[PDB]
Amino acid sequence: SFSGYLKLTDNVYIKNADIVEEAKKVKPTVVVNAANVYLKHGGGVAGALNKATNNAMQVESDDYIATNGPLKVGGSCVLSGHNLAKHCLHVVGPNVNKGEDIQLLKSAYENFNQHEVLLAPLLSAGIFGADPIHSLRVCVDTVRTNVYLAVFDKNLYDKLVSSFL
Repeated sequence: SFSGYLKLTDNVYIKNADIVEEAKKVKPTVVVNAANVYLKHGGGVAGALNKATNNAMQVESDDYIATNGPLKVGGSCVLSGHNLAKHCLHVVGPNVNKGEDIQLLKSAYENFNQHEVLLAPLLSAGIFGADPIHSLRVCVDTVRTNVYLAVFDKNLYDKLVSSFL
């Protein structure tokens, strides 16, 4: 199971790790993807998770979008976890670089409450443009289920832990 995590709260854990490497090691029930409404896994966590599945996640996502249309910002969908997890919960946090409403970050994290345990990135952080310190704050104030956060960037991991209230 999950190892080397620092406990932030009763249910939120954090580790400086590559989420793809964590997923291959643990093979959790749910790995969260930092998705966009079109499930186009181009960069950041999405591009990295997709590449680890040999593009199977993108082929599956294209079929999902053809059948159901795009997701909403703040929404999610459960698809296969392929070689990384039992399932992948594709969650759409607001992308500030696309002018999306940062207020939707709480709705995005609420999707985690439908799963007892998850391996996840900080939503809307990285290329999504939001402040990761604010994303961690929304995470601990919204998620009630067991969330194991993987933070790729070492300097950011240290800043998140050191500034955690």
